[PDB]
Amino acid sequence: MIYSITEIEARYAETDKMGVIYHGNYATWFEVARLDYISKLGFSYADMEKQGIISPVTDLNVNYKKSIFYPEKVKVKTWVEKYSRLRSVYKYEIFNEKGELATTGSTELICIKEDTFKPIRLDRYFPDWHEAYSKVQALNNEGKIVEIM
Amino acid sequence: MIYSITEIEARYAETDKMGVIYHGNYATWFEVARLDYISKLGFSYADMEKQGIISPVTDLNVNYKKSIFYPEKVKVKTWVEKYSRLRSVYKYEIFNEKGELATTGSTELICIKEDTFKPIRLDRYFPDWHEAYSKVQALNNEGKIVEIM
Amino acid sequence: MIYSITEIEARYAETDKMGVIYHGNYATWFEVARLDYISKLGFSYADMEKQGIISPVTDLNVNYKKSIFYPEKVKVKTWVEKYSRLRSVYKYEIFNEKGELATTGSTELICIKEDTFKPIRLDRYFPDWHEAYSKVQALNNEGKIVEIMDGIDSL
Amino acid sequence: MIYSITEIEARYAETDKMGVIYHGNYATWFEVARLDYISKLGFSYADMEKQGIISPVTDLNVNYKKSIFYPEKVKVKTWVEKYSRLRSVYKYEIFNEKGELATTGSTELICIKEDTFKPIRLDRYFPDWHEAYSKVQALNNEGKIVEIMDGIDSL
Repeated sequence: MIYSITEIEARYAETDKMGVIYHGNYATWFEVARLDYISKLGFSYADMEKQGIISPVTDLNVNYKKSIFYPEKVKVKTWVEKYSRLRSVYKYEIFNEKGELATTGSTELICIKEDTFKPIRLDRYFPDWHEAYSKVQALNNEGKIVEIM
Repeated sequence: MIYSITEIEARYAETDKMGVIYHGNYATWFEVARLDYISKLGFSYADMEKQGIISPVTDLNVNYKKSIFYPEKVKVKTWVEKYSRLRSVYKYEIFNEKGELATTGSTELICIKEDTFKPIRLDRYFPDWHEAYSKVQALNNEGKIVEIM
Repeated sequence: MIYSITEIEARYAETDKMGVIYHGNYATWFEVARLDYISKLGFSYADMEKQGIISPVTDLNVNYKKSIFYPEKVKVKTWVEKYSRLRSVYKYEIFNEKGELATTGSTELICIKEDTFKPIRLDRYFPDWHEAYSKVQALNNEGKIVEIMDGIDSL
Repeated sequence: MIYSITEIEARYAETDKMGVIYHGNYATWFEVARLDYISKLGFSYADMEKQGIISPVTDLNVNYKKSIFYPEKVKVKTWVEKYSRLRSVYKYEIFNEKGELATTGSTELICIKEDTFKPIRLDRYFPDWHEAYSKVQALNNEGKIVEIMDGIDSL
């Protein structure tokens, strides 16, 4: 797949009494990595929001293989496992500061009008985004491995 | 003073690695208590937002006398130390599950227009809120001590 | 199934700039619900931690059917879908103030030693929790439907 | 004074319903910036915790001069306004992407034993930290203006 790599430094505030990063904070890290993937493809989510279209998460999955600690510097690998004009599924891997796989997960996102909350086809409102995502989907299907920067 | 009392149950998620409630979370508890005070005076902040006026915090102060632990049930005492048509200063005391004073603090709030962020006089926009806050201020100045409910 | 209902009132701090409850905050609400389930069944997670045992989440799933717009009072339905002495899977449903199904999800939990993070068996460290979970599991397999709550010995 | 500059990029998760950074999240930004100051001075707070000493906040002030609308890259300026072997007071300034002063604030910290939460004197446990903070206090009193950073022995 076409993937991005995002570096995140764990915060003390993100710890819990167990002494590890609280499991509920991982969605925030996925969101930082997903917005970094979007940036690196050449797009701005902040831009899309400026146009009255929002992109909610419809499904979150996190699988915690190893705990993460403060003050680890981690890397998040992000890619789009499935793209269609109605929904996208992002997948993630988090590597700990020793380079080991600590976490896997996924998020499904759709796009909806902000007034209505009604879903929308991305090719009708953002054909530039659609073209890029469709291109990437075809590269992923062919087995291309590339880091976008 | 005229005061409210708000019960809050500490969450596991609100802990940090030290094994106490993280200091940054206290603003959230002051907000819960302040919105409870407003509700018990007979108003709804959500109502105010529906009219296009929002009320940002301009100053936060927290003095931590004792740590608080999961799963303590605490009580927050809230009052308006100072009311004017341009700002309000709320004060707080947090009592831990043994009834000891754990925390004091304060928040200053103003009211601004949502679209421009420009400050407003409460009396011009919400005369009924103004009348209530004014009436409380005068009871406070007389040294009246009562729990609102 | 044997289930609990927990009421949660959304907080302003839990909103994002869409005016909805931020999707990352739902894990906290599942925690509140799950700890309420355990209490209603007769047990205290803080008492487990006093013995030097912690119970972390090892898998999280949340499926968002409807946005939750603040303000809102919600009800969280919790039950144990699968119990074994090494891991439990809790499932959840969140209803909004109108009674509509807003969210579903699940959490897998293990128990470990606080010091080494080594996994332990619930029956060896907490035989009373094991007996209760094992009884629930059998009732759930028989299709019993019961709301547990304080003050009623409903099992 | 002797100060650090920490860059923070705001997260969508940090926003509330007004579309601004929620006022309760600023403490976490002061934490990031304080830990950056500590690291740039040559120390690791993780290492302090390995030795069984923790350093909690005992007083928090935040004065919000301008809202911080998401997205934003901000710069946090941190310094130690007062050091003694029993407590430290850090001060902060946050500048927005336009260079404007958005926020000021302070945090008072002590050091305590992790097991008993009893307070300690920094000089009895960490003579290196005490010597560095005492030097910096002297330089701050004389009016020196220096940005500390990695790779430059600015003191």
